Amino acid sequence: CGIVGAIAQRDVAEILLEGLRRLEYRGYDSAGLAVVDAEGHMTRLRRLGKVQMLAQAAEEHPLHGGTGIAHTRWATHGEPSEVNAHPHVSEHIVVVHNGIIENHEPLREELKARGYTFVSETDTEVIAHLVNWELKQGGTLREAVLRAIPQLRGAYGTVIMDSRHPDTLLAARSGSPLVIGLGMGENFIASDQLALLPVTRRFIFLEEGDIAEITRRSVNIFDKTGAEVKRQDIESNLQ
Amino acid sequence: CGIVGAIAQRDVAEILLEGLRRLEYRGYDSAGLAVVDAEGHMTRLRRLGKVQMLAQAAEEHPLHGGTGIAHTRWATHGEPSEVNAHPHVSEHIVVVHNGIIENHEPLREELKARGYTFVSETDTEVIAHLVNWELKQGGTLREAVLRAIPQLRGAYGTVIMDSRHPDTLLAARSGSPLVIGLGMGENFIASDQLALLPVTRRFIFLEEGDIAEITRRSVNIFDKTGAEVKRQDIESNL
Ligand SMILES: N[C@@H](CCC(=O)NO)C(=O)O
Ligand SMILES: N[C@@H](CCC(=O)NO)C(=O)O
Ligand code: NA
Ligand code: NA
Repeated sequence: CGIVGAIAQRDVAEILLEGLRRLEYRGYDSAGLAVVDAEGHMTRLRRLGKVQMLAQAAEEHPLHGGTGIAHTRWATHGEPSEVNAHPHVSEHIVVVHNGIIENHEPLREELKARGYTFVSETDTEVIAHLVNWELKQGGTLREAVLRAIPQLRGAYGTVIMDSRHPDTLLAARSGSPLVIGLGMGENFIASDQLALLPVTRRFIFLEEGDIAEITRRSVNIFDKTGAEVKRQDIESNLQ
Repeated sequence: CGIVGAIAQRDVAEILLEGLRRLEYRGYDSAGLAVVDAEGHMTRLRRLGKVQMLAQAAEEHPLHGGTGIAHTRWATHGEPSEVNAHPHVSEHIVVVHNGIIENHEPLREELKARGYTFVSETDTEVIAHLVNWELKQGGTLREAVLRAIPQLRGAYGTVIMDSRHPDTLLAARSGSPLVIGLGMGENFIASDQLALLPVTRRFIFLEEGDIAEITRRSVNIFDKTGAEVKRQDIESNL
């Protein structure tokens, strides 16, 4: 339901939690976040329940790290439970996802043959394992995600990270909104500009089919053929 | 002329440089910045000339540190020169200043008599040595500033840091504008909100006579008798 992600020099957990607070009004059954520090140490915290519960859990875990993604979930596939909450993982691959992967069944079956254990009942978990799978075939996270995305069917928005290389976030808009917020030496992404207003007012709205590679210093957006596309940033007048 | 300051977890040099760029339209002859990392290592860079010259020098010096102050100067006391540019230092005390300290002469002699060496011809440098002096007498940087400000006469604003304790900036508004920018786990200060728009839109204007102690997580504002005052934060997108 709500996605927020950030890639910064400063710790981003508090920014992710504030963004999720801003996305609650939409409604949801659970929420989670994962942050990775510069050494690739990932901390993931999820809760069945409200962001406030997640925030209270985070208070006893000071999550350090400048790369992170967070999500509030309105369950479609798999009952609300902590196991099914996002972020989902596949070793170092961590994903948050809005929407539905229509063809999750056949995909889940392939990945099971490839030796992947599904721990959740979500369609989402297929994204994580599949990117893990593609990445094993060689190349950067961007290249792996360019191969993964066309295999996915449905109306979805996803942000992916590799905890081993916390310097890049990949995001793909494919039926669900995502917008990039531009910072000074940091960048953010959310499913709604409203989440990011406390830290930036300058946005790039991704378009349908866009895949964005986001680092602290650059945003590069591509279509599914790997062609670079140019998207304009705009200043938001909202408060 | 322009002051920008920041206290953050992330490196702030680029934010300071961009704030100075946003203050150039006012005019100036020199500019400088100082940043301190968590271990109290201070890097100070100043240039006679344009902010671009400073930004170019900074690119060969990548300045690390989450606490910093920066300034564009329009010379009033002491000709434009790198020596007279701010920030000025007195060992670990680092200062930027807008305005004029009208009683700088009596204070300079007083601090010379007290053993300080003035390297610059500015009135500004007296602030740095005066705070350093008061701090020697004991107490926190806020307490020292509280004692120092009443000794100064003039229309001025200043932001002060102690590289030994990079977790706090002190600012005093005494006839020249200063505004605090509120961030998330970081805070900023500038002589003009225009400087800070890239990083925040929420501001607290300091009022005349206010002394603010700013950390990454809190802003505490006091008057000269040391009473805590409450100032309202405003959202302001220009
Ligand atoms: N299908 C995924 C995501 C549902 C969601 O939150 N959409 O906004 C799930 O059930 O977890
Ligand atoms: N009097 C100080 C600061 C002058 C000023 O405000 N310039 O804009 C000096 O001469 O350095
Ligand atoms: Na789609
Ligand atoms: Na004054």
